[PDB]
Amino acid sequence: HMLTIRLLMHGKEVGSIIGKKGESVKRIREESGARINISEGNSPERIITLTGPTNAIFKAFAMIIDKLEEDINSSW
DNA sequence: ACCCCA
Repeated sequence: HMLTIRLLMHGKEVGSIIGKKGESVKRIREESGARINISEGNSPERIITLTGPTNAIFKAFAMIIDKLEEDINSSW
């Protein structure tokens, strides 16, 4: 029933997930219940690790993709 | 674009 899932993301996408002052990722952690770790520093690729029961992981993933979708094509 | 918490 508990898993660890790792997402490989570009830095621009991590900016969208984390949000201003971390307000987005703090919301995703609190609402999903997943433990969510994001690798540090402005590297071209970043790793997001989701841990928890599979329903916590699924909700965190849904939130993350919904945030990326809202922010698609938003910076150039 | 957003940079969290460890």
